Amino acid sequence: KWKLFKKIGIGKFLHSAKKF
Repeated sequence: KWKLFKKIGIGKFLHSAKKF
């Protein structure tokens, strides 16, 4: 239960936001 849960798959997630 830490702030890492908000980055378990979001940091590299926004990387796809570039194709959109």
